[PDB]
Amino acid sequence: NDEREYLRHFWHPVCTVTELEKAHPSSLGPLAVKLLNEQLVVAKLGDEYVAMRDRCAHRSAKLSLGTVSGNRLQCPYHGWQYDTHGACQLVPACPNSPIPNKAKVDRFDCEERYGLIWIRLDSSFDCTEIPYFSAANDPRLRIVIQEPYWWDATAERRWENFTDFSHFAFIHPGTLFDPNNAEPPIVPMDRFNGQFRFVYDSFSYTCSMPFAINLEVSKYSSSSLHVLFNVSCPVDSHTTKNFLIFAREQSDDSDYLHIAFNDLVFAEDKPVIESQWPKDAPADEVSVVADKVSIQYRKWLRELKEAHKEGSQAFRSALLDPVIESDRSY
Amino acid sequence: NDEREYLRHFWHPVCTVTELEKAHPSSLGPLAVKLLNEQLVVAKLGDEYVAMRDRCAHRSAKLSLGTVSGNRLQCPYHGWQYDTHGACQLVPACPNSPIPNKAKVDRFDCEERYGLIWIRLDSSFDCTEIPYFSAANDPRLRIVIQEPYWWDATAERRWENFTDFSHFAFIHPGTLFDPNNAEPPIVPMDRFNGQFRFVYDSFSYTCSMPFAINLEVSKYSSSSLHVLFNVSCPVDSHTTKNFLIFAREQSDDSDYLHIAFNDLVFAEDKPVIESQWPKDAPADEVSVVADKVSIQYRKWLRELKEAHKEGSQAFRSALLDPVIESDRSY
Amino acid sequence: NDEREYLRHFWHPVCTVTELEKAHPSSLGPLAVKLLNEQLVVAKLGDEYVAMRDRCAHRSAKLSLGTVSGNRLQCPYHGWQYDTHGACQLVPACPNSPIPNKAKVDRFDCEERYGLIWIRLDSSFDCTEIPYFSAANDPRLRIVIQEPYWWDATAERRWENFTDFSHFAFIHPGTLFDPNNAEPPIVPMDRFNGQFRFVYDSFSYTCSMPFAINLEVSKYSSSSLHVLFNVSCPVDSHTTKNFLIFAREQSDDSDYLHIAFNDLVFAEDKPVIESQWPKDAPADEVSVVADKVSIQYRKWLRELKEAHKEGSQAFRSALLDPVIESDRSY
Amino acid sequence: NDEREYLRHFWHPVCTVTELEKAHPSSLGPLAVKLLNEQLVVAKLGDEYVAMRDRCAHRSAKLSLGTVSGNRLQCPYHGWQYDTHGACQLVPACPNSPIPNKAKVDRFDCEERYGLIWIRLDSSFDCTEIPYFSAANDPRLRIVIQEPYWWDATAERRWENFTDFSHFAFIHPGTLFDPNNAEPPIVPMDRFNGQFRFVYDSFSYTCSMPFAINLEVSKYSSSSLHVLFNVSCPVDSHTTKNFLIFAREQSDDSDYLHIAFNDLVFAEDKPVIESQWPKDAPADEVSVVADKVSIQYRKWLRELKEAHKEGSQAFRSALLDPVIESDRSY
Amino acid sequence: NDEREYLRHFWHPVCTVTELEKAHPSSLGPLAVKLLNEQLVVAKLGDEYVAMRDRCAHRSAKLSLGTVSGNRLQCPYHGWQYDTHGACQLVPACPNSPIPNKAKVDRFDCEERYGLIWIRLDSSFDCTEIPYFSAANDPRLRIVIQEPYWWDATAERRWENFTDFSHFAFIHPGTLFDPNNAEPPIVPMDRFNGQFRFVYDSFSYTCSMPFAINLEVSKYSSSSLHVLFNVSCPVDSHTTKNFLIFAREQSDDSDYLHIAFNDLVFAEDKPVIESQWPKDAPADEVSVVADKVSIQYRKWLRELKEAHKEGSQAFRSALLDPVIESDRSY
Amino acid sequence: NDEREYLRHFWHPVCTVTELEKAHPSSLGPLAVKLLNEQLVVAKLGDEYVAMRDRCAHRSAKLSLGTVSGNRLQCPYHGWQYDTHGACQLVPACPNSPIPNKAKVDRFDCEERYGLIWIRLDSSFDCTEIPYFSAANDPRLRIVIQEPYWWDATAERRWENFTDFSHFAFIHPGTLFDPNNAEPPIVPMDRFNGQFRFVYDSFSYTCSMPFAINLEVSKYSSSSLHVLFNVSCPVDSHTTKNFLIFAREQSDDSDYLHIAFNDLVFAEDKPVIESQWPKDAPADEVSVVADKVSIQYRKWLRELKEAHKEGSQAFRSALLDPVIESDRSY
Ligand code: FES
Ligand code: FES
Ligand code: FES
Ligand code: FES
Ligand code: FES
Ligand code: FES
Ligand SMILES: [Fe+3]
Ligand SMILES: [Fe+3]
Ligand SMILES: [Fe+3]
Ligand SMILES: [Fe+3]
Ligand SMILES: [Fe+3]
Ligand SMILES: [Fe+3]
Repeated sequence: NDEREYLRHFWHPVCTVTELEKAHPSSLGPLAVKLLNEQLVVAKLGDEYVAMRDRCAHRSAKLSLGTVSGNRLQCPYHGWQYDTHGACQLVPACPNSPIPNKAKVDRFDCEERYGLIWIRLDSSFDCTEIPYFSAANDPRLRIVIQEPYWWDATAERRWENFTDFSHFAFIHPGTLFDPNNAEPPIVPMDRFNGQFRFVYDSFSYTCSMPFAINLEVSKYSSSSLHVLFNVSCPVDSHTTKNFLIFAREQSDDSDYLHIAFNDLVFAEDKPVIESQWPKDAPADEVSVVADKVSIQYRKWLRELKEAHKEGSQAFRSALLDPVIESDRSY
Repeated sequence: NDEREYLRHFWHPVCTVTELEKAHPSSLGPLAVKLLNEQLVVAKLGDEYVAMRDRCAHRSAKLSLGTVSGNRLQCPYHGWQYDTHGACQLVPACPNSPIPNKAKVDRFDCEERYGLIWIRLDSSFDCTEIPYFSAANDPRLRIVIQEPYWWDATAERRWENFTDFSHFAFIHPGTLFDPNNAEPPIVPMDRFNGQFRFVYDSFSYTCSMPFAINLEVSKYSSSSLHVLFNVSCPVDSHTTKNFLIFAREQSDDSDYLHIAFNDLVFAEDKPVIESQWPKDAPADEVSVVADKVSIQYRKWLRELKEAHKEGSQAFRSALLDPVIESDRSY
Repeated sequence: NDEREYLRHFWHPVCTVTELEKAHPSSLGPLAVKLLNEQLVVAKLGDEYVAMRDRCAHRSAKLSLGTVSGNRLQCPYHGWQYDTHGACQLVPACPNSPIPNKAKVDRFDCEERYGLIWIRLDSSFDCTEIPYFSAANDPRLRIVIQEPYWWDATAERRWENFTDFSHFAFIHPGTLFDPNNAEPPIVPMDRFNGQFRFVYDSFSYTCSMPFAINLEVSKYSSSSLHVLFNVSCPVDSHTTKNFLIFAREQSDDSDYLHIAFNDLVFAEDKPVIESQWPKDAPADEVSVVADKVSIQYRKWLRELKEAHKEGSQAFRSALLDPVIESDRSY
Repeated sequence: NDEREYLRHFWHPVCTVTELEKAHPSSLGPLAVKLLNEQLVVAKLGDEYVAMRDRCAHRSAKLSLGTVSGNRLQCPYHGWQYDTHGACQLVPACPNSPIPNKAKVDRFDCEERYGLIWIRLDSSFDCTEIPYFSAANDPRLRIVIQEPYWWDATAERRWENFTDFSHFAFIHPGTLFDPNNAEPPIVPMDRFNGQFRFVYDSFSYTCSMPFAINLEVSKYSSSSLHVLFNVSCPVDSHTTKNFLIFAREQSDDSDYLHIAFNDLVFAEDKPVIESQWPKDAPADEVSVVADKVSIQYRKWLRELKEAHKEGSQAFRSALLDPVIESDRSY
Repeated sequence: NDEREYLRHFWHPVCTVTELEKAHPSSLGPLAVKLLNEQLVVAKLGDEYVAMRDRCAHRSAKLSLGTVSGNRLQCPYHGWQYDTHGACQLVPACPNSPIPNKAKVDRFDCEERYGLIWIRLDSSFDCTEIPYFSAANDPRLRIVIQEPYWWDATAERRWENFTDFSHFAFIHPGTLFDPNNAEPPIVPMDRFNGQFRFVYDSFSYTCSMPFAINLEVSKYSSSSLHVLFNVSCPVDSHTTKNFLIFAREQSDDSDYLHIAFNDLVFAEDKPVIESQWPKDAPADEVSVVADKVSIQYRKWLRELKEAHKEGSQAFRSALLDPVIESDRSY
Repeated sequence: NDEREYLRHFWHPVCTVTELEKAHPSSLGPLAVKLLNEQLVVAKLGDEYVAMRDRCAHRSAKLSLGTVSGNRLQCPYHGWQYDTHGACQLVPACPNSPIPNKAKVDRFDCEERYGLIWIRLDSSFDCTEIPYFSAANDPRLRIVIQEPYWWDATAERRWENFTDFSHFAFIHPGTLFDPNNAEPPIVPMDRFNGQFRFVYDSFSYTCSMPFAINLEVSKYSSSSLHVLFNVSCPVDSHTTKNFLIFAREQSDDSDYLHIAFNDLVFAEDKPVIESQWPKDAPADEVSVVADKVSIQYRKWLRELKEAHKEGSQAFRSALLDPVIESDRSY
C-alpha cells in the first residue's frame, strides 16, 4: 500500500470509451472501475468524462448503481445528484434546505485519449502526462482498439514480459521465435522526457513510465509500419486490466487477422506470467546480463519511489531528467 | 470485533419453526444456525426448543449432523447424547463408567414466538425480551410468515432501509412511491419499554431495539389493518438473515398477491443496500434533517453500546428508561 | 504455524506414480504438489524422482508449467534448465557466461515406494524412514492402489478416525458395525521403531508415526490375509490428500468389490470428520477410557513436538526408543 | 394417439390453486398448463376459473404470456381481450368495427376443488365428475396439499404403482415393508359410481376412474384416521404431473414429518416406474394372481375405451354401472 | 420443404463480414452457415467471397472444419483443395493422377454488400437482386452494423412483426407507444421493382421482398434522418438469424445509445413472437382491417409461390410488375 | 432401419469387464448396455456372463436397476428372479403358485474375451466368431485395455478412419505424419476366414469383419512389437462405443505415455469423423485409387448384406470363402 503510493501521481487507463458507453443504456455510464485498489465511478456528464469515488456521501451507496441524466450522476438510494466537480447539487428530500458542505465526493482527473479513459488520482506534482502513442493523428495508419484483457499478475510483471525477448523460443516458438535472430543484443537505453527509449534489430520502443509501451516496428516481411501500444492498469496488488491498441500502414487486410494473432501471443504468455510468485518481484530473483531492460526498469521504478518520498521537485527530476546511453540526439 | 458484544444480550431470531421442522426427516431438527458469528444447533427436545453450541465436547464434531433421540441430541460421531441443559447423559462406548464432568456443551436461552425461533446468547443482564409483534393473538387478522431472505448487508443498514421514506421515489417508483405524498415531515419519536415509537398520518411504528420493526398500517385504499413485522438476524459482520411476517384484516385475497409484492420491494432494495460500504456506517456519513429516524437510531445504539461497557444496571437504564417527545400519554 | 514444523522431518506421500505419469504427455512430469503448505514440483529426471520448490530462481515462474528434457527440468519462461540437485546448468540467453551462483532452487528428498512418491522436506535429523507397508514384497498377495481421496480435514483427525472402533454403530451401522461385537476392549499399545503396534482379536496395527496405518486382518469370513495401508498427506492446515493401498490373499474376486466397499466406508466417515472444528484438536476436548488409541497418539505427537525443539538426538530418542506394554517380543 | 381420446372425457387436475396464484404478480394468472398434449391457459376472471386454448385467434400468440384485466384475458401481442366464454370482446386497433365471428378461442370446463384446478376437455358425454376426496368437509382432519411432483411415466403406470402391495419388499424395504405381513391376499373389488372400491385389513380404497386414488387408513399405530389422495395429470404420452393431498386426525405433530416420509416413498418408487418401457403397457406383459388390482384396472380401462367408440350411453353404462364382488351394501 | 422452394431464388444474408473474419485466425473463414435448412460454408478465397455446400465430395467431411490458404479451401480430412468454383484442384494422396470429374461441390452466388454476406441458392430466374438499403453511399449518414440476433420464429413472422404498428401499446408501452398517435391509419401500399412501398405519419418503408425492410424516419423530436434496415435469414423452418443495420444523420452521440434501444425493443418483441404457434401462419388466423400490411404481404408471398411453379417469366412478372395504390409516381 | 439387420449375426463388444465390475457394488453387475439399438443387460451369474433384454416380463421395469442374487438376476420392482436362460424361477408374491409359462425374457449369446464382453444378437446362422486379437496369450507382451471412448459416428466410418493412411498429414501432422513416408502404395488385400489381411512394409493388418482391426507393428524406432486392437460397438444408427487394447514388447516405460498418445490421436480424428454427413456413406462419395482399403471394405459389406437376404448358406460363403491376391501361402 504505502509502497504503491507514488503510482497515484501517474495517469492510468481504466476502461475504453466503448466500455463506458456499453455499461448502461444511457450510453453515459456510470461504470465502476478499480485503480490501485480504489473503487471509482466513471461517467460522461455533458461533454466531460468525470471520475469520482464510488461512494455516496449520504449513506455510502455505490454511485455506479445510479443513473446519469444530463450533467448529473444520481445516487440510486435517495437520489442525491452530483455534478462534474463531485458536489451534491440536489437533496430531493430537503429541496428547500441548503445542502450540507459535507455533501461532496472526491473528484479525480479524468480524460479521454486514444479512445481510452485515463485517471490520475493525485495531480499535486503537476508533472505527469498521459503516455505517448506514436500513431495518434497519423492519417497513414488504421487504428484498432482491442477489448481489454485481464491477468492475475501485476503491472510490473506484465511490463517486463512485454519488453523481454529472451522468452520467445520457449513461450512463442511457433508464433514469434526466429532461429536466425534467436538472442538479440544488449542495447543502449535512454531516459528522455519520462520515457525509456531503446531500439532493436527493427523495433523502436518508447515506454512512458511506469506501465505503457509504444513499439514501432519497421517490418522485414512487408516493409510497412506497425505500432503496438500496450498499457496495464494496476487494478490492485495482484491484478491488471490490460489495453492494446495497434496501428498499421497496410490496412487492406482484416483487423481480426491481427487481433487473433495478438490474442494468441497473449494466451501463450498469460499462464506463465500468472504463475510467477510472489506477485511482486522480491529481492531474491537472479538476473543475468540479458535482463538489461528489466534491470534498468526496476532501478528507475525504485528511484521514482524514493523521489516521491522526497517531494515534488525530487520526483520531477527523477522522472524527467535525461539520461543518455545511445548515439542518438533527441 | 468487540463492537458487537452488546448485541449478544438481545433476543435474535435464527430460523422459522418451518425451517427447523424441514431440516431433518424426524421434524425435530437438529438445524445448524449462525448468530453473531457463533455456530449453534437448534432442536426440539421433548416440549422444549433448545439451542446449544454446534460442537461436541468429545471430538468436536457438529451436533447438527446428528439426530434427536428421545429428548436428547445425539452426536453423529460416537453417539454421545446431550440433554436440554447441554449435559452428556450417555457415552455409548463406556456405558457403565462415570461420564466426565466436562462432557457438556454450552446452551443458550431459546424460545419459539410468532412462528420463529429466538436465541439470546448472553442472559446475564436479564433485562431484554423477545420483540413485540402486534398482530399476534388478534382473531381479526390472517398471519403469513414468509420464507427468510438473506442479504449481504448488516442488520443496522437493513433496519435503516426499512424505516426510511426518502428512498421510495428512487428505489420503488413503480411500487411504493406516491407522487402526491413524497415527503412526510420529521415526526416525534418516543423511547418506551426498549422500543422506538413513532407515527405518520397512517403508519404506526413500534421498533423493539435493536433490529425488529412492527409497522401497523391503517390503509387508505381499503380501510383495513395491515401489519408488517420485519426482523434481521445478525449472522456475522456482513450478513443478515431476514424475516418478514405480515398480517391483514381483509384476508379473502391471495396470500401470494402480497408475498409477490413484498418480494418485489425487497428485490428493489437489495442491490442498493448490499452496495453500501463499508458494511458498518462510518462517522463520515452526511445526514440531512430528513434522516431523523436514522440519526436517532444510531444515537440510541451508541448509548446502548457505551452503557453495556458500564454494566448491567447502566444497560438496563439506557434500554428501558422512557424518553417522550410526542404528546401520547404512555 | 510453527506448531507443525516438526512434521517436515517425516516422509509424506504427495502423489501416486500413476498421477505423476499422467500429469504430462511425456509421462515424466512435471507435476505440481503441495505439502505442509509448500509449493513443490515433482519430475522424473533420468532414473531419479526429484522434488524442487516450484519457483524458478530467475523470475519466479512455476517450474511445474515447464518440461522435462533429458536429465533436466526446464523452466517455461526463459528456458533455464535445472539438474537433479536444483542447480541451473543452462541459461539459454547467456550460453557462455558463467551461471550466477544464485541460480539454484531448493531440492528435497524424493523417493518412490509402494507406487507412491514420498517427499521429506527436512532431512537434518536423519532418523525418519518411509512408512512400513507389510504386504510389499509378498507374492501371496494381490495389491491395489486406489485413487487418492481429498478431505477437508487434517491428517491427525483422519488418523484418529481410521484407528477408532467406537464410531462404527453411528457412522457405519450397516457396513462395519458388529452388533454381537459392539465394543472392543482397551488393548496394550507398544512403541517400537517409530511405530505404534497394537492388536485386536483379528486386527494387527503397525502405525508408522505420524500419519500411516498398516492394518493386517486375519479375516473371520475366509481364513485369508487382508492388508489396509492408509496414509494422509498433510497438504495444508485444513486439507488432506489421502492414499489407500490394499492387499489380499484370496484374489480371484473383483478388485472393485473391495474398492466400492472402501469408498462406501470413506463416504460415511467423510462429512463427520470434515465437520470437526476447529481443524486441530484443542486442549478442551473431553476423552473417555475407550479413547486409549487417540489419547496415546496425541501424547506421542506432543512428545515429538517437544523433542524437535530440543534438537536432533532428543527427537531421535522420542521417535525410536521402545515403550512396551504387551507380552510380545520384538 | 387415438388410443387416449377417451381420457378427454374425464376431469384431470392441471395445477394447484397455489401454482395459479404464484404464476403472475396479480395472483390471477394466466398460467400455461398442458393436458393430454393440449396447450391450455388458466386464469381467474372475476369469480371464475377459466381454461382456454393457449393460442390467440388473431396471430396465434400465447395468451399465457398475457394479462388478466378484470373479467378479460388480454393477449400480449395486439391486446385482444377474451371473455370467460373464449370470445373476443375488444379489438383495440378497430375499436368500433364489428368483431369477426372467427375471433374466438376454444374454452374448456374448468373448476376448483380441494385446492386443485381441474379441466375436462370433452363434456359431450355429460357423465363424469371430479374425483372423490373423502377428507374434504371433515372438520376432524387437518389437510395438507403437497407441491406437485413430475415423473417420466404415464398416469396408468403411476396408478398401478400406488395400488400395488407386491413391491414393498423390493422398493420400500426400510420404509413400508412389513416383514410379519409380507403378502396381503387378493381382495374383492367393487365397481360403484365410477369408482373401484376395495378394502384390506386397515386400508380402504376409493379410486375414481381413471387416475385418482383415495386411501383411508385406520392406522395400527394410533387409532386415528389418515387419508391419502393421489391423482396423476396425464400431461403427454410419457409424462405425469402428480398431486398428493393428505389428511390426518392426529394433527398436533409437524406437517413435514409426513411430507418428508411421502417424499421418501416417492423417491424410492420413481426410478423404477420411470424405467418401465414402453411407456404404455403392451399386451405382452405377464400377470400373476397377486396382480388382481391392476388386472381389473386394465380390464375396466379397456372397457371404457371400447365404450367411448360406441358413444355416450355405452360409455355412461361402462363407467357408472355397478359390479359388486364383496358383501358390502351401497 | 417444397412449400419453401421459391425462396431459393432470392438473395438472403447469412452472416456479417465481421463474423466471417472472426471465425478463424486466418481471418478468411471458413464459416458454417445454414440457409433454408441447407448446410453451407463461406470463405474468402483471394478477393472473392465464396459459398459451397459444407460437404466434401470425397468422404463427406465438413469443409467448415478445414482451412483457407490463399485461393483454396482445404478439407480437414484428406486435404483435398477446392477453388473458388467449387472444383477440387489437388488430391494430395494422388498428386500425379488426374482428379475425378466427380471431385467438385456445389457452388452458390455469394456477394458482400452493406457489410453482410449474401447467398442466392438458385440463380436460374436471373431477376432477383440484393435488397435495397437506402443509406448506402450517403456520406451524410453514419452506419452501424449490429451483431446478428437469433429468434425461434420464422422470417415471415419476424417481417410481419417489424411492419406492424398495432402492437406498440402492448409490447412497447414505455419505449415506442404514443398516446397521441395510438392507432395509425390504413395506408396505400405500392408494389414497385419487387418492393413494397408505403408511408406513415414520418415513416417511409421500402421492403425488398421477401424478408428485408428499409425504414426511413424523418424524426419529430430532432428533425434528422434515421434509417433502419432489417433483414431475416430463414435458417430453417423454425429459426431466423436477423440482421439490423441502422444509419443516422446526427452522429455526435454514442452508437450504443441506439444499439441499446434497438436491443430493448427486440427483447420486448422476442418472447411474444417466439410464442406464436404453429411456426407458419395457418389458414385459421383471423385478420382485421388494421392488418392491411400483413394481409397484403401474405397475398404477395402466395402469388410468388404460385408464379414460381409456373416458371421464370411468370415469376418475374409476379415479382417486378408495378401495382400502384398511392398518389405517388416512381 | 432394415439396412443393419445382417450386423446382428456378428459378435460385438458391449463393455469392458472392468465396466461390468464397476457398475454395481456387488461387482457382478447388472450393467445396462445398448447394441444395434437393443437395450440389453449384462450380469455375472455364477461362472457365466449373461446378456438378456433389459425389460422384465412382468411389468417391463429395467432389470439393469436390479440386483444379482445367487446365480440369478432379480428385478427391482417385484423381485422376479431370472436364471442364465432368461427364465423366471421365483415370483415372490406367489411363491407356491405355478410360474406363468411366458415369465421369461430373451437372452443372447454372451462371452468374455480379451477383457471385453461380447454379445451376438442373432445366433441362427451360427458361422461367426469373436474377432481375432493376436497378442492374447503372448507372454512377451504387456497388454493395456483402455477405457471405452464414444463417438457420434458409425462403426463403418470409424473403421475406415482407422485403416486410412491418407489423413495423417492433415489430421495428425505433429503426431503420426512422416514427412519422408507420406504415401504407401496400393497393397494387395486378402479375404481369409472372414478377415481382411493386408501388409505394408512394417504394418500387418488382420481385420475381423465387420468392425475389428488387429494391427501388428514391427516398429522402426525401437525394433520391437506393438499391437493395436480396435473394435467399434454399433450402439445405434449414429453412435459408436469404441474399444482400444494395445500390447507392447518393450514394456518398461509408462503405460500412460502410450495411453496419452492414443488419446491425442483419437482427439484429432474425432471432430472430423463426427462431421461426416450423412452418417452412413451414400453412393455419391468420390473415391480415388488411394482409397483401395475403403473401397474393398464397402464392397465386402455390400456382399454380406446381400448374402444375408439369401440365407444362412449364402452368408457363410460370402463371409468365409477365401479371396487371395497377395502371394502369401494361406
Ligand atoms: S446513499 Fe446516496 S442519496 Fe442516500
Ligand atoms: S465427537 Fe461427538 S461423540 Fe465423539
Ligand atoms: S523465470 Fe525461469 S527462466 Fe526466467
Ligand atoms: S396475436 Fe393476439 S391480439 Fe394479435
Ligand atoms: S473427406 Fe475431404 S479430403 Fe477426404
Ligand atoms: S416388473 Fe419385474 S418383477 Fe414386476
Ligand atoms: Fe510474450
Ligand atoms: Fe425499500
Ligand atoms: Fe470409519
Ligand atoms: Fe411404492
Ligand atoms: Fe415490436
Ligand atoms: Fe487418425
